[PDB]
Amino acid sequence: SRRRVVITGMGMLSPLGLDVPSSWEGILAGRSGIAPIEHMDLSAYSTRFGGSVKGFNVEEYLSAKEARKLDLFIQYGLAASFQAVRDSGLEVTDANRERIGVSMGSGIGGLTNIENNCRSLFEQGPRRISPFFVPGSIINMVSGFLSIHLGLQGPNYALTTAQTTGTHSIGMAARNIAYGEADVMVAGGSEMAACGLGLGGFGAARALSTRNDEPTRASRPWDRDRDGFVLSDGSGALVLEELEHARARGARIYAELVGFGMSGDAFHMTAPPEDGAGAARCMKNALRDAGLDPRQVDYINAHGTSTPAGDIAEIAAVKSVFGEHAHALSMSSTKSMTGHLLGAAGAVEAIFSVLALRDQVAPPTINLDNPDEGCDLDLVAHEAKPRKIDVALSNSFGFGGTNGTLVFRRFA
Amino acid sequence: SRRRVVITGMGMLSPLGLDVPSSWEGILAGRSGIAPIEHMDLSAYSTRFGGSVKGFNVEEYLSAKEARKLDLFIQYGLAASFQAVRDSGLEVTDANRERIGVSMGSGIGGLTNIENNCRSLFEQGPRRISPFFVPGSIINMVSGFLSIHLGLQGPNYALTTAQTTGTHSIGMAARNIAYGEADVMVAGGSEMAACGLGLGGFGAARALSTRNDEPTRASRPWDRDRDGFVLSDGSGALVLEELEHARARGARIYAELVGFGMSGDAFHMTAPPEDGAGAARCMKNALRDAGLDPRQVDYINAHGTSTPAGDIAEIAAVKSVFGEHAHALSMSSTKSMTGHLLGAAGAVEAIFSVLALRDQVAPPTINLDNPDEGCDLDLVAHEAKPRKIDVALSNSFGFGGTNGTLVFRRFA
Ligand SMILES: CN(C)c1ccc(CNn2cnnc2)cc1
Repeated sequence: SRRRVVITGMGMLSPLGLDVPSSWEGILAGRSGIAPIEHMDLSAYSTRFGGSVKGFNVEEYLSAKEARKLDLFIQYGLAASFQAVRDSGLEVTDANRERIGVSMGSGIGGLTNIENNCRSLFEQGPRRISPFFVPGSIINMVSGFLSIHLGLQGPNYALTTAQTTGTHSIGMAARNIAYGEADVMVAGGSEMAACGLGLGGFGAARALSTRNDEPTRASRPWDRDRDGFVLSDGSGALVLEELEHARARGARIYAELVGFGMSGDAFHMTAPPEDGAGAARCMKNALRDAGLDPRQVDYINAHGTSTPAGDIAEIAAVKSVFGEHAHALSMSSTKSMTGHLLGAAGAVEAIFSVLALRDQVAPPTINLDNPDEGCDLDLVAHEAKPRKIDVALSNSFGFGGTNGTLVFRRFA
Repeated sequence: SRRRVVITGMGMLSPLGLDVPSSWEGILAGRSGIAPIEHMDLSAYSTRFGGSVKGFNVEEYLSAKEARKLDLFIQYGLAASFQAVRDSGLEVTDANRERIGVSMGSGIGGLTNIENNCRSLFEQGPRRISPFFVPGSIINMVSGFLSIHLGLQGPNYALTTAQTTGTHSIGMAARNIAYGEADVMVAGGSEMAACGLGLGGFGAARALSTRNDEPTRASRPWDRDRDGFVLSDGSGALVLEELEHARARGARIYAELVGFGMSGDAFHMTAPPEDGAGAARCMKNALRDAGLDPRQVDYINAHGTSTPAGDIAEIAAVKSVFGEHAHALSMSSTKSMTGHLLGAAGAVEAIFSVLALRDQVAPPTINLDNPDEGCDLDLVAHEAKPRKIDVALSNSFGFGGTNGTLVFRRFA
């Protein structure tokens, strides 16, 4: 019968910092991690800025010899995973290694590496493709390499659900534990899609903000002057652990994961429906899964991408799910500061939701100068709002109409 | 407790045929789908052959215009899925669409699209990248496009566990139904990595057979003269259904899915351990999940890739798990005929395991001319073997040390 799941460790790389506390400091201070991209020449691109990880040192975690073989999305996923495991205080032993697994996902995976090897193939032939092209680029290799380095022999897999990946990865990992398939899971996601094909491909869809001359103001969820999402890189990992297993080893418990919802819109390849019907179905699934009255919800970490249709669909969904209580909860988009980490978005935003519970503060939606028509909820405009938070919800919505909702609450 | 899950619909594209019955007819006749790859300059490559899908007509499924937006791996996944749903006879309605979901995965995803868009980018800059590059290349778009086309509102996701994808996709979809999150799931995988990058990438790791003079003899699992796997394309999809749901509408039930195991080797990025310890834990997990004794297993669809180390690890794992019953069961690699469909391997092999149960016959391992040292099990060399099969296992062991096992049982 279904066991309870708590969060005992967290790890992160974001545009705001090389760990959780540094990133959260930036979140509570309203700081933007968005800047013109320095790592390649984007003068021919319509978008030339994004949320880069600044000053990442892979040699805090791995040999440079092993790092050279791995796409940045794998290096980022391993860094966040290592941080989460260390933060948990868990010791991997012969007695528990079969009960500890990993589900770290990505939306796009090793596009930089695949692009670079495509370059080698086209210009020089197949004999110049890296021997490590496959294991250094495919999405399941965060889970694979983490298992090899720490000796995790539990369920080992990866999700890829576009911008929903980090949320689904955490929810499904919690089900593994809830249903007895594992006692511990390291779960989350990682992304580094800031290569020619990434920026070019989202550019070709006219999905990205083109505010090149004021990049810190580009990400403006629910603002009337928003013009698309900001592309961002990084990773989030959580250690999920069965409650009695956590109690039995004296673990520090940050919060309890009480609810997980999924739904499909079945509407459009890329566009969300204006009424947010699939997001509403997903949130209602999560709240019923958590055994909650919707009025218990205090804080929502929105998907809040800064797209015209996505932002307004989320307002419509929250009003539909929460009715008059929609005016009492606080909802913010931390993508206003971090930009959109795609497959890692749900992983870092799950961490932000847990820290909202720990610190009793709703992070701001920065850049919300002029809320759009019908965007009249408490969206925590400009500045962090200290408040009572017993229940926090984190939403993600992605291409294919794929929705995820996580429900966290304080643990006593 | 837990609901029972049965298979009510199957769909496939393989190197043996454009549907299940054509493919299965090839399998039972010991036919090879392996041939030199056409309409592709493989001059500079060490491997020039594989398992292609022959004569696929996407306009049976999609308009030309909608097909132009999608990588071949997505087309293949959608074709298998549509076939599976048609085969099931299921009627999607407003009363049941929230209970029907999708989990179709891929190991490598849209290499062909990435290749062609790299060519645009490198030759003409980013403004010539297709607007549909991202949604037409990402792995979750088989689930996405299927959910949109058929109006499926249930759990919508995609696994990516390299060569284990199809097995994990089916197993996790079965968990959704068993634990009441859905009544129907479409599950499986698809792959089209026969581009320069796939043949080049695996070739750079010298993972592929280089038997260019005799492509149909290349895939020879457990044969002393094997020299690595054969790269193959296609897709498998199953309709998984809660038993009472299937009986209420008078569905034809092929077989019951009674067990699912997962494990991690935590050993090496690409090679399994010599003793197959992780594959043994995974099979034991799957049998425990099914409440079955190893002695009850009749037929194993091996991973059987024709790699020196992988083939021998599976022999060791089966001797360890099955002890005095290890010789009584039959174990065969259908990869001897199909080649290795990577993320779709476990999907087509689950279908072959179900058909082994329907027709009471172990498919052959062709090309098994000289068993290697210690390969003395009943490997069904050369020709199909009619026999009693109540319980059939299907195993997948992929990069990252990720393992999956499915347990199917005859249904009456
Ligand atoms: C591998 N080949 C030969 C290749 C690589 C990059 C470029 C374009 N960017 N570049 C970098 N260094 N010079 C130009 C052109 C050809």
